[PDB]
Amino acid sequence: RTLGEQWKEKLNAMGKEEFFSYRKEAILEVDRTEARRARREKVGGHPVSRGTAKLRWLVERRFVQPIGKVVDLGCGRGGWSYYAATMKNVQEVRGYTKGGPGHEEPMLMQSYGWNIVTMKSGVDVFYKPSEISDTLLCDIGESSPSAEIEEQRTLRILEMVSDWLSRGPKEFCIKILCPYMPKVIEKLESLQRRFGGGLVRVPLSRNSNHEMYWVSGASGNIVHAVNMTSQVLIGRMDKKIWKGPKYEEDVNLGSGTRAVG
Ligand SMILES: Nc1ncnc2c1ncn2[C@@H]1O[C@H](CSCC[C@H](N)C(=O)O)[C@@H](O)[C@H]1O
Ligand SMILES: [Cl-]
Ligand SMILES: [Cl-]
Ligand SMILES: [Cl-]
Repeated sequence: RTLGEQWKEKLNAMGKEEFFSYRKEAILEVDRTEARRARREKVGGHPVSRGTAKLRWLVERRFVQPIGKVVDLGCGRGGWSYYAATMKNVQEVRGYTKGGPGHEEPMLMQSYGWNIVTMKSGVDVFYKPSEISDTLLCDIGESSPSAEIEEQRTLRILEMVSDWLSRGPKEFCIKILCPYMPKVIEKLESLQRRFGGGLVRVPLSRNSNHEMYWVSGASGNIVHAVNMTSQVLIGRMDKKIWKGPKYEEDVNLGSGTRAVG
């Protein structure tokens, strides 16, 4: 089996306290306390989720550069959608998410560029015909203790996103739930040859998942990138002393309506 599969099994065998220490070991973490305390209480620029910080991390390093019409698949509360709205060359943001019981509904915010954001709930993207976009974002992937179940879920997401990518967005950022399973690596290699990009591990991701982002501004060997992530994750297991996370300031999303080019 792959190193990721080994990681997965060891993760599944962990105790409660061990698991909770491990998931944040040596990760980058946003101080969400201030943002999430404003949940029960929209112009303060506080992001709706920790997802915003992940997208900033990628954009800040030019792994993706949102432009024109942005489509955000599985937008949830809208962390990525509202971040995209603050990008210089973005003109429109369209978010889709399933919502309903047990799932996130879009949160209407008045952060900067809110006037160009529309998010629609009650949309299962596996039945949604594709549309033209300039930037395609997708953050879909339900975790499972089974790598085989995650593999199938990941292949289904990849089949679905291929339709959107064939519409010509040059900028994209797609969550790969289970990048380490053989069938997923195979599909990624064909899609990389077809659409470009590469896989990046965002250090804000918890050690409890192996998610990697397929992004347009990356390049290089997928197998190697996945393997190095597996080894780093396994390397953080069973430490003698837990050092904990490293903290960074949350994203500032500003306020009010925006002009677009
Ligand atoms: N088949 C499907 N169709 C539409 N949305 C789905 C879906 N399966 C899962 N989702 C949604 O996809 C979301 C992924 S989490 C999205 C986080 C977002 N990037 C942010 O920054 O806030 C979840 O809210 C989940 O409800
Ligand atoms: Cl899924
Ligand atoms: Cl702000
Ligand atoms: Cl403006």
